[PDB]
Amino acid sequence: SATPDPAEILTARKAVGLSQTAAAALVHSSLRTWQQWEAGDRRMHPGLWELFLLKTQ
Repeated sequence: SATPDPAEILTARKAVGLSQTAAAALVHSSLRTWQQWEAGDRRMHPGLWELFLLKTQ
């Protein structure tokens, strides 16, 4: 399963007008974790990526 690119994560969050905190809450994660995902510091678990897409579309 492919992890999303950081730019894809940011684009998907911006598409639904969510703050980083709101996105993190949607996937039961911390704000710092979402920031690390968008910075490329950590890879986003593909299941959490799927959850985010399911809950925002």
